[PDB]
Amino acid sequence: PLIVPYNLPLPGGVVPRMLITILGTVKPNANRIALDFQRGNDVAFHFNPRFNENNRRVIVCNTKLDNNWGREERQSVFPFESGKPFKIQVLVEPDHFKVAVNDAHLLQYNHRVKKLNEISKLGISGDIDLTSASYTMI
Ligand SMILES: CC(=O)N(c1cccc(C(=O)O)c1)[C@@H]1O[C@H](CO)[C@@H](O[C@@H]2O[C@H](CO)[C@H](O)[C@H](O)[C@H]2O)[C@H](O)[C@H]1O
Repeated sequence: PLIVPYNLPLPGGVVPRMLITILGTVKPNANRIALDFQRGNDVAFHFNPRFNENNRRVIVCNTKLDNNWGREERQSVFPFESGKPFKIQVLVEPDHFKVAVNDAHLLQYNHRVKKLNEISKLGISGDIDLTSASYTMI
């Protein structure tokens, strides 16, 4: 297994057709999960399942530029479950990140950070046991 928070280098940055696969298990009584695709200090794509935001489960997605969070994009489909194993697949497409969880399409996130070559690492954090994190080309 992998220590969380975990950094996955993305050598040479992201490109369309790159597929990131993450396997893990949500801890009991989880509060949050986060994926942070980073361009230096900036967060090109933040994907943040929140298990209890005012008694609602929601995924928040956003971008952080110069330490400022932008406009949140929120999705109430919520495919994660405390205590249970999951698979996240993030496919880089030309104009968005496309995310599927447990083989079902979840959401798309339009590229705000357009220098995809410079998005050179992925941080994986939160209330999970992390089994594996890797990438391939499709
Ligand atoms: C205005 C306000 O209180 N918040 C906010 C900030 C930026 C964008 C929106 C929006 O589009 O509705 C709202 C809240 O600001 C906090 C602090 O930045 C947010 O929490 C942060 O959210 C980012 C992702 O956006 C990230 O997960 C941070 O880790 C987290 O602290 C909160 O969600 C906003 O409601």
